[PDB]
Amino acid sequence: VKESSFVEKMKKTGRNIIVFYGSQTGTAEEFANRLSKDAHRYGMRGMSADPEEYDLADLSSLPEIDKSLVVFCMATYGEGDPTDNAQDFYDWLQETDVDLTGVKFAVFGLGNKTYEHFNAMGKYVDQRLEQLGAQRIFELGLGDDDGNLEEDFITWREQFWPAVCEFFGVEARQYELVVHEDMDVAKVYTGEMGRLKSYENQKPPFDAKNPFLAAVTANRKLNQGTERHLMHLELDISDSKIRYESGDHVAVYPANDSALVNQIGEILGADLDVIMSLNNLDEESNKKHPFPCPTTYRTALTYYLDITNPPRTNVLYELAQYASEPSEQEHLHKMASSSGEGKELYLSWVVEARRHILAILQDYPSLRPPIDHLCELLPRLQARYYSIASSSKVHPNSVHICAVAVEYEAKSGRVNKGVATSWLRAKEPALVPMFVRKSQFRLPFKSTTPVIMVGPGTGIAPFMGFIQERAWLREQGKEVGETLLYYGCRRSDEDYLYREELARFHKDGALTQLNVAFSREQAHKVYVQHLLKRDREHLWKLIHEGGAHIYVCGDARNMAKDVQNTFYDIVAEFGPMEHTQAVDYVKKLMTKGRYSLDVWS
Ligand SMILES: Cc1cc2nc3c(=O)[nH]c(=O)nc-3n(C[C@H](O)[C@H](O)[C@H](O)COP(=O)(O)OP(=O)(O)OC[C@H]3O[C@@H](n4cnc5c(N)ncnc54)[C@H](O)[C@@H]3O)c2cc1C
Ligand SMILES: Cc1cc2nc3c(=O)[nH]c(=O)nc-3n(C[C@H](O)[C@H](O)[C@H](O)COP(=O)(O)O)c2cc1C
Repeated sequence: VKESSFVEKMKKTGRNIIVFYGSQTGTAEEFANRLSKDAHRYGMRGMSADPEEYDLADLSSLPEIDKSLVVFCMATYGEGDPTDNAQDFYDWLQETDVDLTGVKFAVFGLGNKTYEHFNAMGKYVDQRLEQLGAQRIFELGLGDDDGNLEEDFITWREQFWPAVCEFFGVEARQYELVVHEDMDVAKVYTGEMGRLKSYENQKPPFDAKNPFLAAVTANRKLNQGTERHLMHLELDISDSKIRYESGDHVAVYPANDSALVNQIGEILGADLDVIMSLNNLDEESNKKHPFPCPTTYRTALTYYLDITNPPRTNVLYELAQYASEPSEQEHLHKMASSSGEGKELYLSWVVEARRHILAILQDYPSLRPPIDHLCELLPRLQARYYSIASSSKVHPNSVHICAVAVEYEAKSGRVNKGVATSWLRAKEPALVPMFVRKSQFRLPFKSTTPVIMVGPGTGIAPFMGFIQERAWLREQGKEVGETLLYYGCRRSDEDYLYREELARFHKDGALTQLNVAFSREQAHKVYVQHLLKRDREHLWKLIHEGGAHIYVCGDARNMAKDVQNTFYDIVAEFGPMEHTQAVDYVKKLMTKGRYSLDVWS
């Protein structure tokens, strides 16, 4: 059920600039919001909208508004596909014939070079609209998350507005605090995501808005060493009605470290246990609150807000008014610079030093902002995803998670800890709000199809699922093909994940070949690519004659692309080909669903 034409919403609300956002983990939204807040005191007036709830065909009616401009802040996910919320826009856009002549636009893509289809989504919207007759007002920004998406945006945004002012010639808070002294507690959100008492009155089906509360059945340390901590949790989804398959992902809604929460209240001299509400007061908007209200400051900072990731430019700039010392006040105002020492200090003192909000406050004694303004500026705490480590056919009422607990010492001088991983780490077998989202990472249909799994480190997660299901089919008497696991870890006795289980699978015929590279047991580093190169001739027979499927799960920055280069080589060698010939052959494998990835950062 979608909303009424945004064109009418604009005409009725006196706005001319509308900014849609294709976002998954809320970054494109954070930008869309900042951009539509720029116009407000730059001559014009805009609004950020979710394309998933509007009919984008109404773009043709956009030019009915004088000086109209539409901006798209799109993120690309997977294999250059759109984000969930931008899916319907994508497909409409893809095969529509609506003449958008008169429509003015500007697009900002959010991507990451470590992936192949860099800003594939952004580039599409940009090229497409123009083909439909619309005119580009400003060049397509191509932000890169590998470097610094924040600085790419600050830069584009810096040239965008001046361009919008020339063409159009104009030449030129967001929330209210309502403390609720008198109010029943059963009307206060205690950190569910959907409706009130949803974590209590649990009703299927469960999803992003209505996450199920699975209780931790098991939580064991897979880690045999001590240097790191790798864990294995078994979540119970007994009567959730939830359906999952090997290769699917499971999101989890974490809770900020309470200790960090109480300190923010302390240093800021704020009472956290204050039932309150931040009403968006532009009375005519469907975005009434920044996060579920009414609720306390404590509940907000703990389940709804992001208090760990380094702050972005806009929040540092707004809090600058709260610095009593001019010296510090100016540093906050300068970190917003797209160049110069202000830009230098941001990347060093914040991004690189991994200074979260609390740190900034401790390292800048002047900063004593109001907690309500802080809760407005702070981005929302997102859910972390984990490749399911079990098979629905052997564990239908349980979702297994394999994860390495993040924790390191930052240049800020403080020990930072992973939000979800610390959380999950402490979950003594204790509910966990989760949901499940389908992927394309799947085993082949014909059990006879051989599979080559390359998963070093925690990238073995989805493979425990594939292996359980692969052995299960063998119990059914079905004819299973070769199942090869190319795993990798540091030292045999430090972090060999599922050593015992894998061994059991190998001898039971389930796991055809258990190939493990121990990168630190010798002087030279042995990696899974070396084992791949070692078995090149056989690998080629499977890939070339058996129609084998390859699955590379894990690190996206290095491992994934290194493994690709090896397959390019194996191909270029066993079927006489020049380099370039082999790369197209391999990419053609990805086209037919023969080479599947499940990488991250
Ligand atoms: C599709 C998908 C599947 C995933 N599957 C798995 C999985 O199976 N197993 C698994 O463990 N993870 C997996 N992840 C990663 C997982 O979602 C989380 O990123 C991870 O669990 C850490 O989250 P966190 O909340 O603990 O840490 P956060 O609080 O989010 O902190 C993480 C951030 O800290 C920074 N960082 C980390 N170490 C350092 C350092 N030493 N120096 C500087 N900066 C640093 C980086 O910004 C990193 O993203 C997956 C991600 C995706 C997209
Ligand atoms: C699983 C995953 C897949 C991604 N796939 C791509 C991709 O195909 N191409 C690209 O340019 N960026 C890709 N990215 C990067 C995101 O687009 C980038 O982080 C962006 O800032 C996300 O914005 P959001 O927070 O609005 O989703 C991917 C990120 C993840 C985690």
